[PDB]
Amino acid sequence: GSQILCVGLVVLDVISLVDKYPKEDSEIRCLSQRWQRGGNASNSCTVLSLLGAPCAFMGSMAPGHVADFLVADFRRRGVDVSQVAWQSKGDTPSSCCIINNSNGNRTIVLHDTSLPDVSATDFEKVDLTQFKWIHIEGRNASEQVKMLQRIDAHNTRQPPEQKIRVSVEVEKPREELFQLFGYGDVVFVSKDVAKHLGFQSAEEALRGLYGRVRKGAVLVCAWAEEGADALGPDGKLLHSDAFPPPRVVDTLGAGDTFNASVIFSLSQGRSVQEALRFGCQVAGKKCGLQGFDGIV
Amino acid sequence: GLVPRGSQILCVGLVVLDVISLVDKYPKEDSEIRCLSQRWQRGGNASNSCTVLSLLGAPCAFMGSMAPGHVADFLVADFRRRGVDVSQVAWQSKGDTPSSCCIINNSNGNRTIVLHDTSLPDVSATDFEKVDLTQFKWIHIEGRNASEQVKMLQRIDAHNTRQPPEQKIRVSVEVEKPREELFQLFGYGDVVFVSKDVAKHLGFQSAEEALRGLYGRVRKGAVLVCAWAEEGADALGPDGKLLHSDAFPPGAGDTFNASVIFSLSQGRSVQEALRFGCQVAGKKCGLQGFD
Ligand SMILES: CCc1nn(-c2ccccc2)c2cc(N3C[C@H]4CNC[C@H]4C3)ccc12
Repeated sequence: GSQILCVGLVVLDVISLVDKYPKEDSEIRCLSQRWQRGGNASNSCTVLSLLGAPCAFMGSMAPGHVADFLVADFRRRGVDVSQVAWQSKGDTPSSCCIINNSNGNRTIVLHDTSLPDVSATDFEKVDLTQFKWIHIEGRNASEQVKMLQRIDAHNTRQPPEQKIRVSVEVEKPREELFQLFGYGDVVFVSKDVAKHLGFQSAEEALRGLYGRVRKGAVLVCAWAEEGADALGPDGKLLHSDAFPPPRVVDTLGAGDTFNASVIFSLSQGRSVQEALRFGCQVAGKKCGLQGFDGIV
Repeated sequence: GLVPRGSQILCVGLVVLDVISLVDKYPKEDSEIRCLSQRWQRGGNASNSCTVLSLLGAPCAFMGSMAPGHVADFLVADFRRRGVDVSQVAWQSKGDTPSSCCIINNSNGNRTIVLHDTSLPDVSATDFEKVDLTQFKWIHIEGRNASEQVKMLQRIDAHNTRQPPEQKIRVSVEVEKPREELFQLFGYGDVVFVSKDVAKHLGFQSAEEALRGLYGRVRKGAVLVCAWAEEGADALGPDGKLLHSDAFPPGAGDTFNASVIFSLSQGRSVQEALRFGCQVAGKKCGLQGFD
């Protein structure tokens, strides 16, 4: 098993770069424009790829010129798309992204297109033998849990040296998702989810939510410019300072870059401290750049 | 393919891709939200007029700048969806094909606009030097880069000099932005459209004010035209008689300019053209798109 698989969304991001966020009802002129292959699982694949780890994306896509663009980009990055759950109903999602060039704040107006999510069925049709690691962007709970149990099963029939590592991201404050909290060896929970659950810091969210996780799991929580924290089975809290760049110019997919990096690091044998640290280092570098290119 | 001589109406100006999102409420900086709906539309003045002229049944051509890429590809396919001849486009090796982003608030109607970047070079007098003119009966110019467009109008003038009256090319000019550089364009064209927004900025409070105030700026023999929303539209020619037409309540300005051009190009009178202009732009306003 040599590849890392990420399961979630792909999206066409239509980006405008402005030097100040527009006031309601006003009209600004943008500095520059570009398109980008977005979506969480999609972004992660880009980062894993640029870091040298063979990987594969799996999510829904409607055939057309949009998809043509996205696939071209995938392949230009060496991301295996063979596992894509093609469709006929709905369109491929897109979004308008305003990025504030004076602090890299990014505002996203998303357009979901009814596109049916990957289902337990779809996943059942996948050859788990190719994959050292599988990461799942929490969207359709019920059905995703099903996929998770399938991987455990497969694991219960393997040497502890041939099991598939599983990470899970609960990014949205949404009750259906808290079941995911859940499975996997590594669980990512967003700052946004932690506040909405009443918590006002990472160590606090970490102490509050550790109870929900599979025995032996590592819970991970990033907190933007305050760094990231983690907490595992020994009860010892781990921390890493951020690596802010001098000028923050674009934070679109900062958290995806963080997630990808921590996975990469852990999948390469490194410790949780080290992975946490590396997570912060790559995310920091991305935020000082437009897009993904220059991080390596 | 073969365009028959003196058969087409040419429009020179901007094309742009508008991404249009309808939202519950204006988003706060650094949020992520779901729009109610989202739409990609071809926009720009010369671009919209072409669409209108096609639907009216005129052969017509667009001339503007684009850059190779997926935005142009959409723009080009949409141009063709509407029967527009796209073969005089000025392709550019530098810059971005214009793209604009518009947010419309469902619970208040307000429009927030992120306007396109400035990187793409406009069409130049030398770009335009390369065009063979015998194809066009009428040419219409969206005022943008004025000093360069004046050369283009001088070229058409030269062309016309050596031609029978019945193979002269009619010329119309459109000044929609309050930008001083544009006002020199008033001096060119058989027909000059001025927008309400420009008249007001010059301090005129009505079409009739605008027409009387600015007619001294047009070449001898020209007709000056100004549409004023629900107040209808006026026109003033060489004889000094103000012509008028009321609105017909149900890109309307573009639907209006294009409709007037069509009617005059079909040989109707200015009065009949104001009227026609008013009917169509009425119909457009109670419609979604140009369909
Ligand atoms: C620890 C990883 C990381 N560093 N920086 C980081 C970036 C710049 C300076 C310092 C740290 C982040 C910023 C993020 N975002 C999410 C929000 C959406 N836009 C504004 C917020 C920033 C997310 C993760 C990280």
